Amino acid sequence: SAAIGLFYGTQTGKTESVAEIIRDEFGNDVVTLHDVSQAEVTDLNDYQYLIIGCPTWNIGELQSDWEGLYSELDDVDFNGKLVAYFGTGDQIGYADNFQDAIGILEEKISQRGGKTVGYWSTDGYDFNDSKALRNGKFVGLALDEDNQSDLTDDRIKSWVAQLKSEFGL
Ligand SMILES: Cc1cc2nc3c(=O)[nH]c(=O)nc-3n(C[C@H](O)[C@H](O)[C@H](O)COP(=O)(O)O)c2cc1C
Ligand SMILES: [Mg+2]
Ligand SMILES: [Mg+2]
Repeated sequence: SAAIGLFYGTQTGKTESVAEIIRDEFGNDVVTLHDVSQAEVTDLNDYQYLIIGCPTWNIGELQSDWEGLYSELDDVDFNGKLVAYFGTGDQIGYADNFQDAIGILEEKISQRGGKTVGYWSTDGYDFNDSKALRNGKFVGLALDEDNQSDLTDDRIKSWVAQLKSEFGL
């Protein structure tokens, strides 16, 4: 297996596009993409480094495929894993629930032993509240393809360099 498993869900394809750009930055032989619409929770056993990608849907909820797999996360352990998070979301239209999904996923995975890496500054976002907040930072990379698509590539580039260092790769 590759070093990093990137498990993403997507409804309108935006988080998947972001997943592909992250894979391109790390390299094809470093990151393997797993669409959680077809993944089994035991797939997570194949990796000591994880990237969890999830947009927030209506409203403050996990993307439907990730919602489906969320209950099964208790059937697997994350001891010794390093885990990063990214999501797409809409900070203008959903300012009270911006990036809730990655907050919800990290809460669970860290409770099951996964150590979170890749915290991200809230600088440059306009929102009211988020379940991804952790001591004034986002729990992971927050992208906004609806309102800030022109910032996405630079954000990913900066985050992956940061992440590579935190993973120790
Ligand atoms: C009706 C609906 C509800 C949404 N709710 C939220 C939300 O609660 N929080 C958020 O950050 N974004 C919300 N969004 C924005 C989406 O998360 C955003 O468009 C994202 O890029 C979609 O990712 P995907 O294409 O991978 O499914 C919502 C979008 C729609 C249309
Ligand atoms: Mg397997
Ligand atoms: Mg449970």
